[PDB]
Amino acid sequence: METVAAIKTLIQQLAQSTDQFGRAEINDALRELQYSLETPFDTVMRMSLDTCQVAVARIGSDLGLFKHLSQCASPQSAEELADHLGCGRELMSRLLRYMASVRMVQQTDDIKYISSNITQTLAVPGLEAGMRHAFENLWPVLMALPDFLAERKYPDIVDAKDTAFQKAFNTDQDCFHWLATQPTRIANFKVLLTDERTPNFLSTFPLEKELGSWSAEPEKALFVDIGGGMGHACIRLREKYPNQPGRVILQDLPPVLQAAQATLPLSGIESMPHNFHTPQPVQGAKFYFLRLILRDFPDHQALEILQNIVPAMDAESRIVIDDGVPPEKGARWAETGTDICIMSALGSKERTQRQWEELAAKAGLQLQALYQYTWPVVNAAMVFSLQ
Amino acid sequence: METVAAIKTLIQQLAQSTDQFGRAEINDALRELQYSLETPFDTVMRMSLDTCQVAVARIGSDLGLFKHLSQCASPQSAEELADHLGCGRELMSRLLRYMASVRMVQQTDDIKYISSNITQTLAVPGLEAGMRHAFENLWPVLMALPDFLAERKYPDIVDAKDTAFQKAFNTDQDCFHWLATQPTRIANFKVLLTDERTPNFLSTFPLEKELGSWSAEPEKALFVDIGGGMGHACIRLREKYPNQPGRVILQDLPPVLQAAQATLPLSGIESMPHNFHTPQPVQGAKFYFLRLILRDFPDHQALEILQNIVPAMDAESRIVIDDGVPPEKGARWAETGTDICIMSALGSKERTQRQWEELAAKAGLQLQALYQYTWPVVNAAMVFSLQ
Ligand SMILES: Nc1ncnc2c1ncn2[C@@H]1O[C@H](CSCC[C@H](N)C(=O)O)[C@@H](O)[C@H]1O
Ligand SMILES: Nc1ncnc2c1ncn2[C@@H]1O[C@H](CSCC[C@H](N)C(=O)O)[C@@H](O)[C@H]1O
Repeated sequence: METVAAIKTLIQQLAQSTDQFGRAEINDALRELQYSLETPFDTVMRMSLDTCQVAVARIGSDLGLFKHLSQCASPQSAEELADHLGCGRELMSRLLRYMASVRMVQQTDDIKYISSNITQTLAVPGLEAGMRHAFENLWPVLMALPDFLAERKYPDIVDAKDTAFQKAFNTDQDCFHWLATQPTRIANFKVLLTDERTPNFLSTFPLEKELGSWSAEPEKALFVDIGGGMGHACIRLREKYPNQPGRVILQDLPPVLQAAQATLPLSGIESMPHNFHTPQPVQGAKFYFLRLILRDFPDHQALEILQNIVPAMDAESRIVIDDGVPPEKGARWAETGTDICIMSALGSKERTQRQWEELAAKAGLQLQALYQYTWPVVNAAMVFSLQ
Repeated sequence: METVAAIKTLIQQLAQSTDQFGRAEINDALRELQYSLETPFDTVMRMSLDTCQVAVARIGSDLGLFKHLSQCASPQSAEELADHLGCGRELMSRLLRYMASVRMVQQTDDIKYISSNITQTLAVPGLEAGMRHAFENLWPVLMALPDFLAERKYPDIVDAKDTAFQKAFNTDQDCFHWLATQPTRIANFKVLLTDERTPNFLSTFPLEKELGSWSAEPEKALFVDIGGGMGHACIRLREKYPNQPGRVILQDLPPVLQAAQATLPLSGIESMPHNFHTPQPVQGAKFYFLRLILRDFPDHQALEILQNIVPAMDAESRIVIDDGVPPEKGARWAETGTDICIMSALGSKERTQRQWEELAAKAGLQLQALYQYTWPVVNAAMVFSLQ
């Protein structure tokens, strides 16, 4: 139809006219429009069939199809893709036809296949690891959730050792300890840490304003990245503020600190093994940074993590929580869906700004500023001080 | 934003101006636009989180939340819904917040919850049964598909007894025989048959033209509904052509024929137990009707079903296959996703128009006409004759 072509042309022009945050708003609008115009039959057909995307993406990941296709300079038929990757010709054909229908690849007028924007994404190892994480970990969790809540007469999940994860994987350990005994899952989790989300808090964080007259002399610590993974926040800090004095310390576990040495700058950033369930060793640091850490623990354990940092704070010291702050109403699917997943696997929760201040007050902390850096799904850096 | 409000209003006006087929075109365009304007990070987030909808819908079905909410004349807070349904107040709150974000319910400005169009859909027993089927029968099979194809070095699946279904449920039976030994699954499958798809082939089927000078005298059968479920095709046939003489026979298994007696007309439609893997008993009938039947069997078993009907055909007899006919290129997700699901659970396949004629030629049949009645996803009634 000419009308649907006019809609595509029109919405494309509007998307290119705004920024990434305007585009995120448009995508949520297209999603609500789809859900509001589907017939009752289409609704069930949509929920049933969108499950296939994760499973089919995993199949393509196991075959290296997205990586191989991202390096092809010419359209490929189904037969050669099946032969080069070692797959049955008929099986490959049906997979590609499905992928093309959900834009996982692109199909040409002569029934050949090229890469789409989703194909390039699935070839990036950090993002491909996120999709495999969804298939092999959270899917099973999610699938055990409804029968788990029925047997327990629908309780409020508040314990990391009593949630759907235990029934899903037939163990009594929590998700963190159980992961260490699984080598292939640890390997994938390591690749997953190499993906750097963008933008980061430094795009709106007024460092100099929050710094004040704090002095790095003699050799105080400027930035302590507690559970910092590959140290992306540390790296982006030295890049944006290379002249700012003060130590920049990446704290994590020895396994991931060893992996981070490959991509760390030769100087500027210290690697320091630390378990944040234990007292913080660095004293009087300006910023203690927690990005996507406290959302993986229930309120009683997230408080313990904060209670181990408080004894090491000066009056100039600030605890910075970089995490999602969903609104009290009108929350988007990207911040309510994660809330259900971490509840089922970790017994934790997403927290509104109010739930953050209530958790922080129990540690003796007080909110000083809140600097959002994503829209419409809110990721903010919350600056906390003593008193 | 004012911009996203203008898009919603504009597409709503265009949606109400066209028919159901035009709206299906618009929804598919909105989906392609969503997939093409999402950041690489959003793509992974979408596949991860859209999985929750099936799990969350199953939870709401287990609580009767969608049925209860569809009967409320005033907005309900999370606390009152939790108490009436026997659910934890905090657990209910997070569930409603997630449902609201995916339009599974609607949230009000004062944080209360009412029904949406999806809520009414999930309250219809036939559609709720379709969602429960996806959770308990489809989802597991899919979860087992990628590891199944890896162990077998990615073969072409052509056998109903050697697919992901066997690994998913740790049995050696095919899906049909294993289903009979499961009481709760049989009950849900029975409710699933009560949902009537719309429109049906009678919206474009030229009965009088295809009927010709066929005489019902002495007592020939006009319509034989082979595997007809609740007999919806039979009922809509007596309704649209009530004066057309001839017997209208609904054929299925004793379990579902007995369940269909509740909604069958008092007269007009005969119920006849029959197993379509056995020779057809009704002789010289005008139309032998197969709706969504041959889609569930591989080529070797689907042919036997046709080979059992051929011996009962006159020269005037016609076999009518009502099924999906996806195009050779550009197939929509609704007809490629089902192809992957029936491959994984039943070892069968969706068939293009030529693949249908190739299957019918092996039975001695010849395509006479093809009457589409859905767009853009093609469901057609294909009229076959002998020779
Ligand atoms: N007990 C513990 N002590 C210290 N670090 C831990 C820990 N348990 C988990 N972690 C670390 O916490 C990290 C969470 S992933 C978050 C990484 C970083 N905050 C970012 O967003 O870029 C993982 O890298 C993991 O190694
Ligand atoms: N071996 C068999 N013999 C006869 N009917 C069978 C059968 N195996 C399955 N069926 C029936 O075939 C139907 C498939 S779903 C049927 C939907 C219906 N024919 C429609 O037009 O929409 C079920 O009702 C099931 O009971």
